[PDB]
Amino acid sequence: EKALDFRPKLIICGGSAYPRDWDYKRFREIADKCGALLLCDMAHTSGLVAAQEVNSPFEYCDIVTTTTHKSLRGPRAGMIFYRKGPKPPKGQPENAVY
Amino acid sequence: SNMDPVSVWGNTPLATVDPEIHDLIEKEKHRQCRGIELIASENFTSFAVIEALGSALTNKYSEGMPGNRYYGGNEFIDQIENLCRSRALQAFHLDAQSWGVNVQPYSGSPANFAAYTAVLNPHDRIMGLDLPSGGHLTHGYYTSGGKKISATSIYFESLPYKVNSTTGYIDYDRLEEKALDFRPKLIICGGSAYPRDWDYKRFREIADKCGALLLCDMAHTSGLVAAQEVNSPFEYCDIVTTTTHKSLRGPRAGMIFYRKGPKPPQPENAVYDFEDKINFAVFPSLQGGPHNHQIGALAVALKQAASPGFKAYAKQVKANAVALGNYLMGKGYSLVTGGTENHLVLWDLRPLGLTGNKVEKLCDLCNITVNKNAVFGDAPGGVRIGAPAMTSRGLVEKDFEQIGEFLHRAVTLTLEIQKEHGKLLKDFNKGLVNNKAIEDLKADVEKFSATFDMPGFLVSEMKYKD
Amino acid sequence: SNMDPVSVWGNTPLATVDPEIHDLIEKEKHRQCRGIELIASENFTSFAVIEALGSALTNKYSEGMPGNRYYGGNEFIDQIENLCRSRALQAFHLDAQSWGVNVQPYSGSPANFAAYTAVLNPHDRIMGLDLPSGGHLTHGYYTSGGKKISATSIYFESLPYKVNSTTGYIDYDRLEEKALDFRPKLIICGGSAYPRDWDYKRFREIADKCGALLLCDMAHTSGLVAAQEVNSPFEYCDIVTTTTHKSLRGPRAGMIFYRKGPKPPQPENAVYDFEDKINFAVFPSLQGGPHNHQIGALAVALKQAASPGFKAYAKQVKANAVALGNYLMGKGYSLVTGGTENHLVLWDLRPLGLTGNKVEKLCDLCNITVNKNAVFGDAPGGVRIGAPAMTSRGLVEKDFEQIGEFLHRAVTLTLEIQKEHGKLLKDFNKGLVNNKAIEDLKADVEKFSATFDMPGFLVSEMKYKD
Amino acid sequence: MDPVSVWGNTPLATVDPEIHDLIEKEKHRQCRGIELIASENFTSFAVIEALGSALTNKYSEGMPGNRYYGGNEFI
Ligand SMILES: Cc1ncc(COP(=O)(O)O)c(CNCC(=O)O)c1O
Ligand SMILES: Cc1ncc(COP(=O)(O)O)c(CNCC(=O)O)c1O
Repeated sequence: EKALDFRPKLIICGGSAYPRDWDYKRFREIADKCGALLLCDMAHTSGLVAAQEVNSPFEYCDIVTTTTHKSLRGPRAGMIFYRKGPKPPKGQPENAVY
Repeated sequence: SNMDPVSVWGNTPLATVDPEIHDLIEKEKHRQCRGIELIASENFTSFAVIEALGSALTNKYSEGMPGNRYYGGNEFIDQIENLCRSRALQAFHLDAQSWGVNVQPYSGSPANFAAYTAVLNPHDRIMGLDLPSGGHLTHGYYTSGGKKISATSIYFESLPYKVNSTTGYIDYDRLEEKALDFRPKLIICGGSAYPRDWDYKRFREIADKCGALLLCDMAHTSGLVAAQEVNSPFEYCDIVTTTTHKSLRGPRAGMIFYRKGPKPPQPENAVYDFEDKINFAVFPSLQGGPHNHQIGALAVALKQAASPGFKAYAKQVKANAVALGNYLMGKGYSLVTGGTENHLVLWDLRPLGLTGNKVEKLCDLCNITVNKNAVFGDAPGGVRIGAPAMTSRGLVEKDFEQIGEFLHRAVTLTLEIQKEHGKLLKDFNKGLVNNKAIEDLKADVEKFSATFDMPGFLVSEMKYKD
Repeated sequence: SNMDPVSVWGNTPLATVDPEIHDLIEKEKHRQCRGIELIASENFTSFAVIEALGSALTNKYSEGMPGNRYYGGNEFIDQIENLCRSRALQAFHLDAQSWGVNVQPYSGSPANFAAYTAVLNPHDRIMGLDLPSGGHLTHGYYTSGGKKISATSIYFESLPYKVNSTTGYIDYDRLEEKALDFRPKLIICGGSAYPRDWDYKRFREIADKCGALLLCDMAHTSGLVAAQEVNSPFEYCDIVTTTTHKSLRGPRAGMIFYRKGPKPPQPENAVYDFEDKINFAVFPSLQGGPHNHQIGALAVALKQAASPGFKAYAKQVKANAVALGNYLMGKGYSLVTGGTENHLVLWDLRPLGLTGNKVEKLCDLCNITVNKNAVFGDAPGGVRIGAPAMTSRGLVEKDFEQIGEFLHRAVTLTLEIQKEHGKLLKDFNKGLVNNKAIEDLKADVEKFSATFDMPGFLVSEMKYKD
Repeated sequence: MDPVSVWGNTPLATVDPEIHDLIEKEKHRQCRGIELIASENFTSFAVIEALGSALTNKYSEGMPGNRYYGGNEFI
């Protein structure tokens, strides 16, 4: 409801103190309905994501950002993952690419 | 090789200088007294207003405020503007120690945008009534696709609030919740197709809780406000904007009212700082020279609005809208909120399976002018209908019931044409060509309208009398 | 308890409805024909324009474009607007396949701001002529202290360009250098106190080199442009805005011209995309309903401007400005650029040790209306003087030399009063009370002005004939 | 759901033309004939207005002051 009212260009999912997994499919559904990009900040659960122990944001998000020093157990740094190549089928022109 | 003499180019009447524009105006004068004018933002103003509007006042440049002008020749312009300002305050029963007014806005949309410029920075947050809920373009409008339509939404960050989906009244609780989330610097109240009064007290409570300025755009009901026939926004709002041509029955112009003096209990004995910001926003920020013929005509309209006849006019407008609304409901038509507390009715046509487009088109052909209008959760689904213009021609309740019957016939015809030719506009249009029933209704409308008086010009002197 | 009858409130003349505003207008009509009106942005328009301005056209709401309106009743409004648009194109000798025009702007400042809204995003960069170099507020203005005054500088990022400090002409080379540094999306040309013609060809070269749109605001000289008496901005500019009340001699209104069709050699057969953006910026982005009485009056003014008499008027305006300028220089007065190529002269008073404030004040008291005006490297140091208004009353070169002599007497008096009472305004004012010489000059001015004809009303019918 | 006014505030003549017609015919029978039934009378319009009124919407079991539930201030 707030997304359809506010019309964000970008919806962020992921958090710092949320003890449950995320329904990225529903986030994708909401983002598609309102016309937004969808970004996951998986900083906290990046290690669990890499180990395939929580839902993967990559299946539904356009961009995935993370730190490297929390559950990923690396140095202090950041990474930005982004989709490349042809866009999946969507009022979208054929041959559309990321 | 020589200039035309002043008498040839400058003193000759319009009928001779420009027969083609003179003819077109006479045709428009005839259209105005031979149809039923139900556009809720229209009115028929007085001859005295039109005489001041069309006067030498158009020749004078006078940038600035009276007493603080950028150049001279303003001895009389200053008195006319000072008179307009003082009559504005009197017509709305305002103490000059508590309220000031700027009467230079060219129209209502410039008035609103100058108010925003005065008290907001670019990209500051604003909320106003959503357009499908009865709000106005200048209160903010962007599409589902994110296209920013209103300049309000281009230069500020707007978020609409809506009516309650069950009742059609403002949803005050959802507005409070949204204002606390969004944190607007400015909340706008008033609208263009809302048929109920406003709880300005509750708007002030929401604005105080979230830290917002509160502005009312009373353009549509300004005449009812001046006559004290609806709630007064001045009791609770920091700023009040308005047009002057709708229910106020004046020229096309705008005004900005603003509070002065002590603020309610912030530092002690803190005072409002609107006056200088608002005057400066109008000039030199946004406008150039005032349109002094509009200001003089507006001063006339504000004198007329302060009269006992105008108080009776405003009562009659309300009574006419109610009488028309009740007539339509009696025929099984659906009104938004099931009635009206002001000058308009909002007629939801979706229960009939009709669009606003078809009903507006069909009785435009019968000389009945309404406007298709969005309705909640909408190809507009309704039509908006106003009483101010026909009330100004002298009509009363039973005349507005006859207007109800003409509308009942028109929508009956619309249903028949849609049933026989189809719902696509291309197909629906087939039923509009050489339709005896349309011609019949148009003839009935024109005979009805011709019986009434007409302000602003003499029907006895007009070129097209047939 | 009853409404006033339509004849009482709605058909009674202004003289009876509002004697106080009627009296003030008659006094302003008298001031207009008993003084010397040298405000360069003023004119005296025709009775035919005033009759259309003051007409039933004020009653019609018509949001949208003709043929694409939001509601009905617009059969005749559409023809009047379509006629206005076509006459606008004809008066400026424009091919309709290459140029379109929007005639709804309320005034020149709304016209400019709508043009910016059409083609720029918020905070896009703009350059226009600096105010002390003769530019206009709407072209951008912020103070030394950084305060953003113009709405152009509030909502966009403006940077001024200046005249050459030696010659007073536009410094085209420094503008090119600045445009390449600042990289504006929009460069504005035209101004309000620049006394020379514009090299639009060079502006197009600078705009092409830096990638900018090019817009001319021809408000002041529009009438000279239509008469082909100055360079045409249309040869080189993407967009042309204007007011219609200054040298064009029309109502107070604005217009936006824009290119259509193929662009000059970018993709092949690429075309201009201004029309839809400009129409949409005017409505629904910024304005509400058009002021249809202004549009009809403007259509009249555009017919009059297309006449051989108007071409002769525009020549005479130029000849009158030159004759006045030459008279003043002969008395040892300093003009900016040492002359004029258009309708105004800019008189630099600093060599005399005088301010614009004193000279404007003193001959306002003698019924001579000028405006103090900033001059390069400035308490404005000069006065601006225009020929359009008095030329419209029929004056020719030797009448403008008499006007020169009245100004020579006024500035002589100003010097004497400043010498005898002092330079501080408080002290200078002491010499303005019961000054026989001022009274004498005022009497001479009034006898001079009373001999000339007056457009727009009949001096034979006015209330104050003495 | 219909809009309230469409079903709830429209007149009998259009909601139910057959019943409206039958009542109109019975009103006509009542004043074109000689009604000599000793147990019949013609009551007043004032009585009929109170009879067809919002009072029909109120349940008020029990007695004034001694009711089974609330809302009976005016009943
Ligand atoms: C060049 C120019 N452009 C636009 C405007 C604005 O016109 P409006 O007042 O209609 O908004 C002016 C007014 N200039 C007034 C003067 O120079 O005296 C102007 O000089
Ligand atoms: C509430 C409101 N505010 C401002 C305006 C703008 O007025 P101008 O056209 O003078 O700019 C309108 C116009 N509303 C037109 C209508 O509802 O039909 C309005 O309805």
